[PDB]
Amino acid sequence: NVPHKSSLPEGIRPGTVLRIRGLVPPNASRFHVNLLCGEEQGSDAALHFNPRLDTSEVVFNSKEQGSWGREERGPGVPFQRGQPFEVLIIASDDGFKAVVGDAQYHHFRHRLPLARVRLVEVGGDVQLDSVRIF
Repeated sequence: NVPHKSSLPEGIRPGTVLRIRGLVPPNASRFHVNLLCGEEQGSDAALHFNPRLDTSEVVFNSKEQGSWGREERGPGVPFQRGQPFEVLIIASDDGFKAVVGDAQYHHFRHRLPLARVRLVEVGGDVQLDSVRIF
């Protein structure tokens, strides 16, 4: 329904956890979690995490200067229509580790420097219960 967009006054440092709890709606096609490097339209994306129910895949990518990078795909799709979910996106010096439910899902190594991130957005077909930056 209502998407999330918030600024990060301390950015994302190693040891920062983004926790997203919500529910994939019955009619979901896809939704996204972005870690962006600016407020402006078309800012670079250090992380684009994109569960796609319509095409049965979870895509990870980065975006620089308006261009999407190399797509990575996670193993299987740990999201289903109508079902609650919990995602941790955990930053370290080496990359982002996505935890879905009770299982480590995918390790997305940094393409852009982590220190560039200063916005998080969550949107698309998703009902959010809570978005927290720890």
